Amino acid sequence: AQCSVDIQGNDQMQFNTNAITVDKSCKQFTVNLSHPGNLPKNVMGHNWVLSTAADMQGVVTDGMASGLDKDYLKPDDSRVIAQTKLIGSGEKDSVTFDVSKLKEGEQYMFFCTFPGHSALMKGHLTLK
Amino acid sequence: AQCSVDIQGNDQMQFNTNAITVDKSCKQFTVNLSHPGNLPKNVMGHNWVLSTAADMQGVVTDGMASGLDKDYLKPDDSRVIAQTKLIGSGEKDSVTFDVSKLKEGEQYMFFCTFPGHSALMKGHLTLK
Ligand SMILES: [Cu+2]
Ligand SMILES: [Cu+2]
Repeated sequence: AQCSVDIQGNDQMQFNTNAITVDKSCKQFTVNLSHPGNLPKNVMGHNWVLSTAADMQGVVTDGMASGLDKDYLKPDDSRVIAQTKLIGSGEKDSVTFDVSKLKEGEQYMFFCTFPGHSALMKGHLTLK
Repeated sequence: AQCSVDIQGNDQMQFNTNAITVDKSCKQFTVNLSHPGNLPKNVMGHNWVLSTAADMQGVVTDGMASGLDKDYLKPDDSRVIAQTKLIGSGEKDSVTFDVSKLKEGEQYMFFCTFPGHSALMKGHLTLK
């Protein structure tokens, strides 16, 4: 099986995919995020964050108010299933999470929580 | 004479200036906003909005809740000294306001109210 995905967030404020399917046969799933652009974190930072679709907007909004030093995420936010750190040009980061934290039937979203980025940098995740 | 400024908002969520000076010998001041770049206003819209620094955060927050169809600005907002409409790539808008609206002993800020954008898209405007 394939229990991981490789994703890029670039200088044009885009992810290079908008759809991830997590095989039910996986015990854990891994996201490897990279930044092939030239701009630094404080002006084009990207992270990869996972939540219910219903929870995305709250997570995005409290993330902005938490600020850059908190990688634009509410500390210990109950809504966040999994997250990478915030990265800039030429950096990379991975995160692994337990597939047990998901629920067949629920709708999940992945997104970047850098202010304004989720209007473009978002997509759907679902178990297969 | 010079009582105007040309401002851009681009696809990287930046204004091309973060400080605007008004000459006190102007009766009126005009801002010409443009959007170079190719993303449309529903994912990268920009406006130019002016308030006291103390009121910016309330204008921005009420703006997000007003939504896209109201240019992310609360209708009849007494806190707003001047505003453009929300524009996308290839579009333009201008706004003119009375310099008499800028008072003694107040500090003013300009910003975009599209969700998240004011984190980078903000600046100071001063009368001298
Ligand atoms: Cu981002
Ligand atoms: Cu904007």
